Amino acid sequence: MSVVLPVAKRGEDILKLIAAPVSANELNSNWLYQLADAMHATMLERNGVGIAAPQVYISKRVIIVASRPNPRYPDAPEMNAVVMVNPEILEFSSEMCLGEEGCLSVPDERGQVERAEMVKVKYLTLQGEMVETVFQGFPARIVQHEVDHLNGILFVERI
Amino acid sequence: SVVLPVAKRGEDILKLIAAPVSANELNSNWLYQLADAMHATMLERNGVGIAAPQVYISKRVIIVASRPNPPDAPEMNAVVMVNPEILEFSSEMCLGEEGCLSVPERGQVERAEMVKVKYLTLQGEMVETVFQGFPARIVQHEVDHLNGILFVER
Amino acid sequence: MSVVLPVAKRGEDILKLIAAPVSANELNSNWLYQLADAMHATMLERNGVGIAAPQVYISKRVIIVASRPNPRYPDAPEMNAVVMVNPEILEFSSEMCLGEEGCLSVPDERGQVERAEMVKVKYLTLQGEMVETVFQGFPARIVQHEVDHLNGILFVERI
Amino acid sequence: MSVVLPVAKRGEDILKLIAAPVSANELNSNWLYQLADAMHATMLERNGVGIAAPQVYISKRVIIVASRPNPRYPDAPEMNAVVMVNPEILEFSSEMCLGEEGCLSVPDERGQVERAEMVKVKYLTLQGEMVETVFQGFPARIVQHEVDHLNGILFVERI
Ligand SMILES: [Zn+2]
Ligand SMILES: [Zn+2]
Ligand SMILES: [Zn+2]
Repeated sequence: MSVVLPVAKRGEDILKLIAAPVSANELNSNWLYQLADAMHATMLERNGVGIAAPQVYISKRVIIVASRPNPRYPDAPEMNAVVMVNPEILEFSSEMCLGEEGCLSVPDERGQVERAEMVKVKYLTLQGEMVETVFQGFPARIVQHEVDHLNGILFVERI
Repeated sequence: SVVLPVAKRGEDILKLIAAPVSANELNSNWLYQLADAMHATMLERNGVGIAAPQVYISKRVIIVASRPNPPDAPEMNAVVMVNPEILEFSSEMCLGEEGCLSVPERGQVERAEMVKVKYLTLQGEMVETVFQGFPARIVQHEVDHLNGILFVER
Repeated sequence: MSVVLPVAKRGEDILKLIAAPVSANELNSNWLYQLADAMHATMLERNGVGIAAPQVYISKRVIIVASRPNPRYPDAPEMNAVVMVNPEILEFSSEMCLGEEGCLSVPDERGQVERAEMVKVKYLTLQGEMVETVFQGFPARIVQHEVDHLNGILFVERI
Repeated sequence: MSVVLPVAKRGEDILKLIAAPVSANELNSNWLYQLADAMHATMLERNGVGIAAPQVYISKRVIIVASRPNPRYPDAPEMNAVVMVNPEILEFSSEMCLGEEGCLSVPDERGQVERAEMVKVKYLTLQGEMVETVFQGFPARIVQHEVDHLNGILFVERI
């Protein structure tokens, strides 16, 4: 009972959908905790700094932001990993930043992507509490990347 | 137990080829939980079957659960199938009314009266089982869900 | 433009008082705006996530709540800073969270405090408009910590 | 711009504190001019001849000495109000005098109080220049009164 989930690859239509919002019934359910645990375990196995439910064939509005320094991003901040339910980006900075991005859904193809340096973001926790919070720099970039998956968008469509 | 949201005709999730449940997923609490939620979702909605894509999960899991409902269908023990594969359809055909939780509009469908299906239990054991009649129509209905086919298209 | 004020320390008896309410005539006064400006610059210059008037020798019910990742609090969530005049917590949740805390007034001693996970607060803006806001998590800890300062309580008294 | 600060009253603990010295950062700051201006407006609203920051819930070493003839003090000299930052009394005359005193912080209790008739005093101006001046008589009495306030002493304790 510890699971790493298959990841969908660019080409497969599931990555182009608009994921459905998580419902009230799902909040604070073993179902949702287990979904989240699996996504989490999937992200770690691979070395990812975020992941989105659509990438593991779950067409639902859940993401994880989980920046940490590794060989790929030695400047990456430490943060406690944050599972966002039904996240909305409330505001983008007009101030831009150029970032190095890869995705598990776009294998052997990375690149440079322009992102807002700051985002203000509303989400629900896994227990179901309304939360609003602002991200800066690389975690902001991670939030824009995984929200993009939720609206059917891969990072290569922003280059 | 959780009652999950259900996708309606029009929604593109329902038109996909669902991905196979992989080996590491077999006998995982991820999977038991996925199935548990599909089951509660089905019972609460008076469905006689359900498929993972109906609840936003593009994985090859179906439940087949014929019983008299508000319909008058024969009662079976519900059976959960992982990566079901129909190895034989009969040429003999039955025609019946079909509804669908994703098509809230009824219609008449030509279905094989007999199917023989191979599947994995939640644990991961291969089972081959033959169905006749209305349970056989449920099997064919839900496998259509896994291949992006809604019952109106027949 | 702005000013970094001296800050009182554990043992100094100003920290032990009940701060006086800001009166009606002080509302929307340049006095008050200037007090708030000085308090805010003081907090930022010292990597504070909150501040209370009594810390800067002003025995008045004014606090700033400004959660932010910084060297004193590396994993703290970021909010827009909010200045509260006569804050009043009308509702503490029964749900308690436990976190590490520090005050600019209690140097080299951090510690573990039990705080309500949710608080609902009614306060007056600097202009004098009444507002009600619910806070969760670490921002709800800063709110409870700063109001504690306004009633003569340091966080060390709450282990 | 016009503000009258509330005044603390005998029995409230702000008035028992030793006020903290005003810091180098505060000198020649709009913070400090505004503080001084609100103390000045508060003294005048009541016809007072001096005032001390602690009376307006500000535990800081600022006083105003502002003698002017009155129904209460006819024959009290004319002087430009003088704002004193971090004042210290360097010398008291042994030459005692007995004056009538009252205090906004001590309502319906006035009385007769023994003061040194001459005081030599150093202070900083609001721009932060070191000054050293001598007061005789009633202005000398006002300085001793407001300095007492800085060291947590009300005139009735001198009886
Ligand atoms: Zn991605
Ligand atoms: Zn159906
Ligand atoms: Zn006095």
